[PDB]
Amino acid sequence: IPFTRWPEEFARRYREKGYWQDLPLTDILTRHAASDSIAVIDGERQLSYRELNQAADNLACSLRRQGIKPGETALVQLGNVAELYITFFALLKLGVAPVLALFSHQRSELNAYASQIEPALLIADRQHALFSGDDFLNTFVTEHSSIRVVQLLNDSGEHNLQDAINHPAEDFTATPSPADEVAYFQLSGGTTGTPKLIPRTHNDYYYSVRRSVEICQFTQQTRYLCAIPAAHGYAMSSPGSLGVFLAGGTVVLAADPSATLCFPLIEKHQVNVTALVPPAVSLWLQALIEGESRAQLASLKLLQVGGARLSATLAARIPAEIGCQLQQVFGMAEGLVNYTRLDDSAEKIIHTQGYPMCPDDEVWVADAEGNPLPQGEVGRLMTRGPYTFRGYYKSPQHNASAFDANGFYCSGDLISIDPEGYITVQGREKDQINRGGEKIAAEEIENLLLRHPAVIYAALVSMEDELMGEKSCAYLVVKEPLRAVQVRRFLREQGIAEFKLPDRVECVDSLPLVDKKQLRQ
Ligand SMILES: N#Cc1cccc(C(=O)NS(=O)(=O)OC[C@H]2O[C@@H](n3cnc4c(N)ncnc43)[C@H](O)[C@@H]2O)c1
Repeated sequence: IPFTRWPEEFARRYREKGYWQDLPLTDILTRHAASDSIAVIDGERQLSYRELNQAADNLACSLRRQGIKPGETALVQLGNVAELYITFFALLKLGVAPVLALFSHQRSELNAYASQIEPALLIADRQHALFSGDDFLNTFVTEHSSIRVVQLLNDSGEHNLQDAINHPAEDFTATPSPADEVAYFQLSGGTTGTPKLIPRTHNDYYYSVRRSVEICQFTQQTRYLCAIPAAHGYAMSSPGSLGVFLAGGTVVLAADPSATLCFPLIEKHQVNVTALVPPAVSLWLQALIEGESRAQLASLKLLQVGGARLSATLAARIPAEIGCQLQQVFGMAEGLVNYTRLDDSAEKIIHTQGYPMCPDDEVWVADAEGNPLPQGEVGRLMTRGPYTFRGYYKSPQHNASAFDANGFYCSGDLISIDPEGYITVQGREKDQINRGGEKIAAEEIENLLLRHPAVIYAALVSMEDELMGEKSCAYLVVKEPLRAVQVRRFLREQGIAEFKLPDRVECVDSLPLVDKKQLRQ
């Protein structure tokens, strides 16, 4: 599986400092293989570590019997269900590298992922609108003929994922890829018209999980609510569910971040940490204002907020109105995660996005032509380190743009750094809408819009929104009358996730040639 390696002097240093341990990610689970403490709670279901590891082995073995092999790829689409984790570990034990699509993703996104990775295996959920029947499956499996095996959650037919999980593995031995090779693919936010995949090696991903565990002080006492989409990296690894498993704690799954679902799960299971994006935080606080008892949240000790910038106003209200500590998390799937620390001053927790997890994360701020700027100045985030990738999968053209000559990645973010060394996020250069933490590549949607018979020119831009931070607005130059609902129905036909439909559509008599900077004025 081809990916961009670190230069040999970097690998060598990162091993010498102990960052790269050359253990597979399977070891996060197998170190607890003999434990009957609870690893996952999913509704009424409670899975121990012993059971979780046995389930992954059963699934792996079963897939192996069906002919799936090490070095192959898989496409997986599961939401906040225990079978996400079983599946992730089963594929790791086989040496098969998955993309974990979010439940919300639709035809265009799944098609794009499958086209790039040519998966031998598809795992999905009949609860998803695409997979309740067999029509789409038929089309999908025809247009991506690399697929040999299909397993489905909530199926009772011959493709029942549960039959595999429940089938005791006879004589199974795990064959994870080497630790310095690819374990799985993460998804980028998106800055371009086609999705970009981020190869993650065992060494590099395990380090980001293990170091996050130290910073967040997770142990067997950790009871972690995973309520945002579980397969996103913030939920998975910062420290996320994998950090919880590493530390032997418990992950409580919720279908979404609503107060209605989560206030009860927090009280019931005595959750002590969770992870939110800013709007979820406002909604929780407003739920408390509307009368939910604050006592349902007593057990909560740490709340992480990330994905988009938390305002200081909103941040301050957390210890006050909820009574736990805040941790700001400013991370990206490409690598680099900055944390405020548990012993930081209130000033740093409230006003900054923290600093890098690793002492050898190298972060500098560039001006427009690639030159360093002194501290305090606002500029482009440039970075490299032991868990930051060196290239998107099979994307030479785009890789040429995304990295400088020395291997620094440019995250498309504008930042400034404190005298004390802390990062504040000040704006953005990449052509991307951050809608309450979820990422929308404007060019992707603009390309889809131009496919409309009536649309001559298309621009997608973010607009301030109090709750969501940013909402999306499509500016169109049209041949003919065109209402928002027509655009939205059309896009939905193309098959994209709901969160990517424009919140707002305006037909305009003209647009500048599209010069978005000028449009903002
Ligand atoms: N592995 C991982 C991980 C951990 C926490 C958050 C994220 C994340 O949001 N990743 S992303 O791949 O969906 O996109 C990252 C982009 O989110 C933005 N971001 C993210 N956290 C902030 C922030 N705290 N303030 C302001 N902008 C932010 C920033 O633009 C960054 O480049 C990923």
